Order: sequence, then C-alpha cells, then structure tokens
Amino acid sequence: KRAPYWTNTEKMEKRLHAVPAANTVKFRCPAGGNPMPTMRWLKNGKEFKQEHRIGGYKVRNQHWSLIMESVVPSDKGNYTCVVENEYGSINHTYHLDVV
Repeated sequence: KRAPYWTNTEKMEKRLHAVPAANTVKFRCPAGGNPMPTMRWLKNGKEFKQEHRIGGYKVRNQHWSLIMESVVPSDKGNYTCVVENEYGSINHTYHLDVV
C-alpha cells in the first residue's frame, strides 16, 4: 500500500541537542507505512550496537524511539534512524553534544 513517511515532523525538527552528562537522551522518528516499516539506528553512519556504549540503549518500536541513559562525553556524535519497508527507505539525523 505505501512507502514509509514521517507522522510527526514537529518532534524531529530540533536536530542539535546539547545535554549535560548523566542525563537521559531520547531521539524519535515517528513513522507510518504499509507494511509497517522497520526501524534501525546508526551512530555516525554505522550500525549502532548495544556493546558500543557501556549502558547499552533501549528501543521502543511503538514510539519509534531510541533512549540512552546517563550520557557521557563519549556519546557525542550523529544519530540516524532509518525507516524502511518494501516500497522505500527514509532517514533523519540528530546530533548529540554532551557537556
């Protein structure tokens, strides 16, 4: 029926985030599509794995979100959600700065 598309762009408008260390960070890319699109996250363009940071990370598919607790300076970088189904692939990038 259709390619992925962003449901709420208002949540995604702010691209640059400066947060104090120890804070929790949440990035979201609310999407729609049929079939239901999958979501994956990239850090600086590379597959972002649990082992890539001490606290790992949580993904809540129903909220199209990525969550990192107790952030540290090492967490600085680009975070890109990639949303895809049979009829297309779209992406969006946040930048995280820890202070």
